[PDB]
Amino acid sequence: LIPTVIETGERAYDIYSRLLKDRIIMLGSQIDDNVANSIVSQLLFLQAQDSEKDIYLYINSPGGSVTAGFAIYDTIQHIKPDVQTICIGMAASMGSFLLAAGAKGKRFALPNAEVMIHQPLGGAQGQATEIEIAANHILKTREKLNRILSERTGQSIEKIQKDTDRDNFLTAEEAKEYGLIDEVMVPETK
Amino acid sequence: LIPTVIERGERAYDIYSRLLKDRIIMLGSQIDDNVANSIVSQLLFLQAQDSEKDIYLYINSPGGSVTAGFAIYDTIQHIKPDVQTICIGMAASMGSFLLAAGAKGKRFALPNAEVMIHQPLGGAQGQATEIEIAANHILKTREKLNRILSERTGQSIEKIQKDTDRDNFLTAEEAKEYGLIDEVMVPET
Amino acid sequence: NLIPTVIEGERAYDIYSRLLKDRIIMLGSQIDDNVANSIVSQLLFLQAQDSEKDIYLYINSPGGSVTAGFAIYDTIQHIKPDVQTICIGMAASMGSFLLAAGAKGKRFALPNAEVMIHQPLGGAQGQATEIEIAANHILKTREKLNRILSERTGQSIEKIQKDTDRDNFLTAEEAKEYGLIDEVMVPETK
Amino acid sequence: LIPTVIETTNRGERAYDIYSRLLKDRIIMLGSQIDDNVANSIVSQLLFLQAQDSEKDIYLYINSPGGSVTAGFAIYDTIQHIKPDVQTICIGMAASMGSFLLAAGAKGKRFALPNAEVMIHQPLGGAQGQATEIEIAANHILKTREKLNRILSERTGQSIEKIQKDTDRDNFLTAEEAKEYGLIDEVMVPET
Amino acid sequence: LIPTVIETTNRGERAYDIYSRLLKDRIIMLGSQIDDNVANSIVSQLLFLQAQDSEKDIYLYINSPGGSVTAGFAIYDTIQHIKPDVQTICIGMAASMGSFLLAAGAKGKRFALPNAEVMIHQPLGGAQGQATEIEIAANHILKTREKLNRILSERTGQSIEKIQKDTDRDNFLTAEEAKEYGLIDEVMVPETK
Amino acid sequence: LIPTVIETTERAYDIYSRLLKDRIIMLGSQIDDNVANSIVSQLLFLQAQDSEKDIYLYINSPGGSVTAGFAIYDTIQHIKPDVQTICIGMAASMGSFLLAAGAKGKRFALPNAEVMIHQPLGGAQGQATEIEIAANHILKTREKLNRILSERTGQSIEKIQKDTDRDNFLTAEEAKEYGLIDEVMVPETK
Amino acid sequence: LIPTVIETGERAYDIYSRLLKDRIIMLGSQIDDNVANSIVSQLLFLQAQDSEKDIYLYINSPGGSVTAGFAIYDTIQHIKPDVQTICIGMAASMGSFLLAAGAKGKRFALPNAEVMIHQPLGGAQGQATEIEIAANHILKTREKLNRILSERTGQSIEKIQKDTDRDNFLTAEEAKEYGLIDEVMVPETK
Amino acid sequence: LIPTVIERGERAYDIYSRLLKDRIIMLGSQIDDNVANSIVSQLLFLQAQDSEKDIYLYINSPGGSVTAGFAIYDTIQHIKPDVQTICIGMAASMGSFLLAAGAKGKRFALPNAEVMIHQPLGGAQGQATEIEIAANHILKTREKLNRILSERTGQSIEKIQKDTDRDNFLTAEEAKEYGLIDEVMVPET
Amino acid sequence: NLIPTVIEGERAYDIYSRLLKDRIIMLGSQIDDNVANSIVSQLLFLQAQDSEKDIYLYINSPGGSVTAGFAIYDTIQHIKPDVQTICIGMAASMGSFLLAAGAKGKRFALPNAEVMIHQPLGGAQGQATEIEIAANHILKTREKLNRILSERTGQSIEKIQKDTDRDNFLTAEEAKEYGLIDEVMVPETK
Ligand SMILES: CCOC[C@H]1CC2=C(CN1Cc1cccc(F)c1)C(=O)N(Cc1ccc(Cl)cc1)C1=NCCN12
Ligand SMILES: CCOC[C@H]1CC2=C(CN1Cc1cccc(F)c1)C(=O)N(Cc1ccc(Cl)cc1)C1=NCCN12
Ligand SMILES: CCOC[C@H]1CC2=C(CN1Cc1cccc(F)c1)C(=O)N(Cc1ccc(Cl)cc1)C1=NCCN12
Ligand SMILES: CCOC[C@H]1CC2=C(CN1Cc1cccc(F)c1)C(=O)N(Cc1ccc(Cl)cc1)C1=NCCN12
Ligand SMILES: CCOC[C@H]1CC2=C(CN1Cc1cccc(F)c1)C(=O)N(Cc1ccc(Cl)cc1)C1=NCCN12
Ligand SMILES: CCOC[C@H]1CC2=C(CN1Cc1cccc(F)c1)C(=O)N(Cc1ccc(Cl)cc1)C1=NCCN12
Ligand SMILES: CCOC[C@H]1CC2=C(CN1Cc1cccc(F)c1)C(=O)N(Cc1ccc(Cl)cc1)C1=NCCN12
Ligand SMILES: CCOC[C@H]1CC2=C(CN1Cc1cccc(F)c1)C(=O)N(Cc1ccc(Cl)cc1)C1=NCCN12
Repeated sequence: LIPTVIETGERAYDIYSRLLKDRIIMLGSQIDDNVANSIVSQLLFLQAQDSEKDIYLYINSPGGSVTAGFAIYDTIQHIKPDVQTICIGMAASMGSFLLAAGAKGKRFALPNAEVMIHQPLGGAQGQATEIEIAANHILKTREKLNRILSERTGQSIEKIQKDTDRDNFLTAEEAKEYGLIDEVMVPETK
Repeated sequence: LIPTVIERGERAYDIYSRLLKDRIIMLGSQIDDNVANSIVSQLLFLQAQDSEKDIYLYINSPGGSVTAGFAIYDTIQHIKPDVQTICIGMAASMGSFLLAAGAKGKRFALPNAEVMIHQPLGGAQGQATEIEIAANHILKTREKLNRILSERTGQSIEKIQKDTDRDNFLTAEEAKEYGLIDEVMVPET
Repeated sequence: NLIPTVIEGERAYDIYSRLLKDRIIMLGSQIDDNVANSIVSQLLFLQAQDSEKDIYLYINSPGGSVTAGFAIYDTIQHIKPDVQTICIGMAASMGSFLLAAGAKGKRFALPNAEVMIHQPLGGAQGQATEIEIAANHILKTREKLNRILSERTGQSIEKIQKDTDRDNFLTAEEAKEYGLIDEVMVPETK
Repeated sequence: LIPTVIETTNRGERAYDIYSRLLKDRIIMLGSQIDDNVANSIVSQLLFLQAQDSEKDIYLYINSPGGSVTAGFAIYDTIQHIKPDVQTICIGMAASMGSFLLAAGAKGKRFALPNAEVMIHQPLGGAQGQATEIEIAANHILKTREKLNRILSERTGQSIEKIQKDTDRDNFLTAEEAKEYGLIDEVMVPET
Repeated sequence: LIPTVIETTNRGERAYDIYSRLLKDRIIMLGSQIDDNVANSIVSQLLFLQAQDSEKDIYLYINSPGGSVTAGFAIYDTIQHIKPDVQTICIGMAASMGSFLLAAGAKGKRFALPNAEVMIHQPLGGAQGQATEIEIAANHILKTREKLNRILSERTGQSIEKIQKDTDRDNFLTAEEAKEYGLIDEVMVPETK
Repeated sequence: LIPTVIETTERAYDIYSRLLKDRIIMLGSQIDDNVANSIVSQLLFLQAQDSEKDIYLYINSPGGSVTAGFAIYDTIQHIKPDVQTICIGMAASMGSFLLAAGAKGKRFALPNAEVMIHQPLGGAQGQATEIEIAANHILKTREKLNRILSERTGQSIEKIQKDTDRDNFLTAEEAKEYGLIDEVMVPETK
Repeated sequence: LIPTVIETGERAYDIYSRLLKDRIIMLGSQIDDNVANSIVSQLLFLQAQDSEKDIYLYINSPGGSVTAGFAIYDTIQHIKPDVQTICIGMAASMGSFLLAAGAKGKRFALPNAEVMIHQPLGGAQGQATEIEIAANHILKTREKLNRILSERTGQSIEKIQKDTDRDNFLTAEEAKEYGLIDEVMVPETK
Repeated sequence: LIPTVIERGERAYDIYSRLLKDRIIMLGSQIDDNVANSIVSQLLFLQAQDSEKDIYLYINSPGGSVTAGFAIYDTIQHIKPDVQTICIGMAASMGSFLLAAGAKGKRFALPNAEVMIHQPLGGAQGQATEIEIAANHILKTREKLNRILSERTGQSIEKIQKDTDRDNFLTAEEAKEYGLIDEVMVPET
Repeated sequence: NLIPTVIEGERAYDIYSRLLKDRIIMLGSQIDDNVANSIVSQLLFLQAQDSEKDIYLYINSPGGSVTAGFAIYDTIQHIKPDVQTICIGMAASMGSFLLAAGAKGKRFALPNAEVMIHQPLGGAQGQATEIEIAANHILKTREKLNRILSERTGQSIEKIQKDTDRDNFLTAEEAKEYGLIDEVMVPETK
């Protein structure tokens, strides 16, 4: 149950609204349209409060809708502030795509976090012409995902295509070697 | 239930076994593997009884599996006897494909029978590459069906593709003009 | 149901197979492809036994599939023997259509039988153009039915269209006055 | 469930199920809810028995809660059409269209066992849709009741007015009461 | 849960739910399937914003698969009725009445993010019952498509014949393709990010 | 889902409570008893605040219960203020009945709005006399609705009966021509 | 419905028992244990009637259980008679594996028949040790299937592994080029 | 329902927000992503309030998702304050993994609390190669968990593997001897 | 349920929160982890308010999870304040165990309350060794419960084992005679 937080009671908020106060956005669920619209609004709200201060996007999500993921992706690239990303626990599907889309040099993963990449999933039923339409669409969607992943990791599109043909699980250090993140966040002091 | 008929001498058969004794095969249900396997067996059995007498295929079917329909189609083309076809009631999907596959000049429809043609149906769920494999296969299947329909009707492949893009209902008279059947069977005496 | 068995020589038959020996065919259920295919076969079998003796079609049926009914209809008109019809209990939908398809002068109903006429039922779900295709098809079907009903009853096509717009229940006497049957079969005893 | 009876005959061992054995003695069992399948089978048996002998009586055993009105009329009209007298007897219970067919037997040959029950009521139905569709259904079911009440009046001797009151609600009658009403001619007293 | 935003100002701390904060900047979120409830809320928001200021632009964010055609026309007719220009932007996806409403924004102020997708198609429906009932439903859904195609032709500049052919089946367009087609006026590009 | 509006000069309202402050009532759902009871209460509250200022009824509804619709209709006719009506999106069944019940000259429709008229729907299960009771009640209700519709539109009762036998869809312009509305509201400026 | 066949009635059998009389076995369903046990018994019965006469195995099946398929495979290889195979309509999964296991030179397909090859499918749920057990088992099963397929087609195991990684659909002529069958059965005369 | 507590001055909190005011975090349910995200946020919020005061993590949980458990585990190791842990009632699966992850010398269990350890669970359905990918991943995950448990308890990897092969129930006293906790909290005054 | 609200100064609280102000905790439902965690928190909160004043635990509960009950049990024995217990209505399973866990001399029941004791319930489905593990665990659990019950009632462990073999219903007076409570709380009025 979402706990209520008391600052210094004096002032009270739910935990996630208190995070937003520090310019932290929680992407901690499956990505559907509602989740994306919320995150888009939060990003635009933070830019309006300060168009130069970094924003922090916490990712612990199995992914979800590709179009919903691109709503968030395009909003990240449109705003002025750097958006840092960190994988907490797990990032798969569009979750890991967004992790890789954080400001260059500010993409992180905790030491035991897991990153998964794969090709998109879909579906089609009906006449042959309708199956062809869905196939052409999902294949075009895969090409768009692979091109951007190639641009943000430094790997070739051919390697991205090969490495996502099947479910591919990466450790935090492996995600750094791959170019999906920049640093494995080490503990501060203790 | 399936009635029993007596008769020549006093013999009792179920009505459909009696039909087979006159070299008539009833394709009167949705086409699945079990239906196709039975019809293939009946066709081969009739050819073994007499390799020169015509065979008669009665079609009142909404169609079904494409591969099951081709099992029947290939057996018709393989055996020596002519296989006559007649649409009674309705012939759709592979049912109308098999109606058009009868012996040239021996494909019929009763006056108020209906013929429907359309493109094949299918599905696909999974990774983008699995969707592509499923789409490529169903498109090849549609192309295979359309080529034969072009040969059997005399229409161009372009017209077959356009006319099967959506559900197309044809009257018996329209089916003859289209080339799916040769004659509308008219009431005798 | 528990269909009783009758014994006669040396022949035991279920009650319905015994009927066929007298050239009587029972149309006593909803009309589907299975029922139509069996009745078409029975009609052809009876003609092969004797191409001149009348056949008798008993009808106690709510109707059913239009194409299944036409399989029977066309087989009736194709074969040489006269096919008499009689409504027992109720004839609705394609059941009353087939009742009216008997050899003229040999269509009957029992005094308390009911006949119902009405327009065909159908459905359509999908794109606008798919709905239009299904509508044009079921309208063409209704015209085909009304055309034939007009020929076999003597009513104008416009009258048939009007009387079948809604469910229309007819007594045996009214079915005769309407032209659906030729005579109400009355008891020749008390 | 249904036992088989075997009898040494002229042409050798012959086997019947108990219900087919009853039919060989011109006994027809109406012992279930009346649907189209039950009515069509009973219509076929009545015509078969008349073809075997057009003057010998037929015996219709009734233990049924009733059912479809049109199915019941298929049996009713077949009874009135054939030449042989059709006797009726209620065993256990005859309700709805069951008691209608019980009263439809040959005059003087309508019976009920001493503890059998007879029930009469008005027809049941349903209707869902536009107002004009409900009107069509209401007119039809009301016509059906008038038809049923008229024949019941002819079969029992009671006026149409009394039939309307006595069938407005479920009305249970004893065997003696049924005889009294005219639905049956005599209550069958124990054979010796 | 819809998060709450705190605005530290020259007087202190103010709290709104995130969407009420969007409305304060004259931004309306069309981010779900379009049913009657969604349309009635958006119609109310458009009328409220015009009452607050009849000349400031309004911004309609669209990430929606579409839905009811009559619900979408409630929104369309309110956009055209009010005085302020209504800008539209496709975020993520605009399909069915979603892409129709995207094309209905003020001319020159219809946008899409670079990776957003636009889909156009013909309306969907159903019908079950008597033949004359099927005919009525078919006539109605076909008239609705003529209406949609007529307005879509006016908003895009394409002919009604081309729109009919291009919506016969599901048609997916990229942002640039939506601009070339005339459904949007500009692909909103990132300034250096 | 329902947004809250912040209005300068310290009040926060849900959007529908804000509409009521402008004497606007939203009939935007299927009409059941709860919907009617709330709308009746709103109408009485607005009259108590001001007995001469117009009230505005927004209609985007598929209709619903006839008695619930008449609860709204009778309250409209009872109160002193004029009740203007406008069809936005769609008005069918009791929805279109209430649209035509607005103050004469103040019944509107947006240009692309749809109006649907039809006869009432119902059901009946049981004894023959019970179905007769249900049928008599539905026909009475139809007459009532038709008679009022005739008075509100100027069309004869015979034409209303014919035009509502089946589902009848009308454009905004067709609704004006029929007399169900007075004006097609055209664009401010535009 | 399985029809009854009358020879010269005189003698009557169901259609499939009449086929068996000609040493024809129908593999026309999904392969489960019951189907395999039946076919094993039929093969042994035919060998007992004549240990030198060819046997004919008709295949129109989507496949099924791998162990059930190997029951049939091993019985084919154990008996003395040649077992001819023919793809009728479709053969996939173990169906196509059995098609390829027919006597060399007597493996056929009708011209429009389809052959599909793929890797085996399975499942596992539970502790990590149990998932490992199922994985090792299904991988071993794939190696056994690929080795035999390599022996009966002439292709290398590496090529079989590559070509079955995904669903692979072959035409009759393609199946012959691949080595899964020997001849495409052409029509005899007409 | 969650009770409301009053109190110092007159202040009202729900009982769990009152716990957080004393730097106590309740891990009292099955561990899914939503639970982990909330606990990660509470840990970071407490560190922002005071980076030197201990934090107290109450555990009464059957466990749940392994990745969600590691989200909590990594946040505990990342922040500066010591995070104390105590098992109340029961700690199983990732719940017992997190109990063992507390600050050295500050991992507790009430006397009648239960600790269970076992290997991770999962599933897999599809082609042989998909089953292999799923098995390889869950085996790597089990190896990752076992390595940390070895470091946190002092037991060898061999013993951890044997002791988690099947469901293993431990008493509080047994959990201390095993090295999963440091002390059994005994009743005071 | 509709929990009423009481008002008092200036404080409005639901009836259960008002109870806590008097150091009364309500254990009035089946015992699950959620209920246990809340009661543990309440106990610690009350001790933090005053480590010397008695706490009062009302019990009207069918029991539930054994581990959840022990969370409460151990918290009761850990804190300094005495915890009084009283059975209201019924205390069964872990509910009667916790009733017996109150401070000696301060365990009560209302005159017509019922107490039930019995052995724990559990399950086990799978391999022989898995069933043995679950059996040994639930037997160890029963010994732990019987050991403590023996200490707090004064009965031998063997007597407890015998009396809990089956469901055992006790009156308030019998619960006192058994040692589960210390006194039957009688009315100090009429
Ligand atoms: C309808 C066309 O217009 C689009 C434009 C309008 C607009 C934007 C950004 N849009 C582009 C866009 C949209 C979605 C994602 C994205 F990456 C860019 C914006 O960022 N703000 C400032 C703000 C936002 C949220 C709050 Cl809560 C407070 C302040 C703004 N204020 C008035 C209009 N407007
Ligand atoms: C590898 C198997 O290829 C076998 C070939 C063998 C064969 C055929 C035809 N098969 C080819 C085939 C198969 C399917 C469809 C098709 F178009 C051609 C055949 O027709 N008969 C005669 C017969 C059949 C059924 C009965 Cl009931 C009685 C007699 C026959 N008797 C022994 C072997 N054999
Ligand atoms: C596919 C070509 O079909 C032509 C023709 C073949 C045929 C017919 C009738 N077909 C036309 C037809 C079909 C359906 C309905 C209809 F109104 C007319 C027929 O009636 N008989 C006699 C018979 C039939 C059933 C039995 Cl049980 C016993 C004897 C017959 N014997 C060999 C071929 N043949
Ligand atoms: C289609 C219109 O005409 C039907 C008519 C013809 C006929 C009758 C009586 N039908 C009238 C009828 C039908 C239904 C109910 C009813 F009350 C009367 C009949 O009774 N038999 C003798 C018989 C019947 C069943 C067997 Cl099992 C054996 C012998 C007969 N044999 C050939 C034609 N025919
Ligand atoms: C019933 C017939 O008339 C309706 C008319 C009346 C009206 C309108 C506009 N309606 C037309 C309309 C309706 C729906 C959509 C559309 F495109 C135009 C309006 O915009 N306002 C101002 C306002 C609105 C919302 C808020 Cl929250 C605050 C202020 C207003 N105030 C009193 C009446 N009225
Ligand atoms: C239990 C161990 O023994 C096995 C052996 C016994 C046996 C066989 C073959 N088994 C080997 C086997 C079994 C399954 C498949 C397979 F490839 C080989 C056999 O083929 N026949 C002849 C026969 C068979 C079926 C009929 Cl219907 C009539 C005659 C036989 N007769 C007695 C024992 N026996
Ligand atoms: C790419 C994002 O990496 C962000 C980094 C930023 C950050 C952290 C820690 N993140 C790393 C991280 C994330 C998840 C777990 C974990 F172990 C460490 C932080 O702890 N605080 C203080 C704070 C937090 C919650 C509240 Cl309620 C109030 C204050 C903070 N304030 C602004 C940015 N920021
Ligand atoms: C993980 C280490 O746990 C040790 C200790 C921490 C602690 C306790 C009790 N723990 C032990 C414990 C836990 C569960 C049950 C139990 F019987 C004893 C405590 O009682 N209080 C005071 C308090 C609590 C709740 C509120 Cl609402 C207000 C005040 C406290 N304040 C800071 C740390 N701490």
